[PDB]
Amino acid sequence: VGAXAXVXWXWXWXWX
Amino acid sequence: VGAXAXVXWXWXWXWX
Repeated sequence: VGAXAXVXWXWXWXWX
Repeated sequence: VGAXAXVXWXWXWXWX
């Protein structure tokens, strides 16, 4: 949960 | 996977 790759802000799922 | 809370760099599991 956070920034980077996975879920959150950044890349992957959630907000880009 | 990344920075923030969860697994990676930052808080939670992995590297602090």
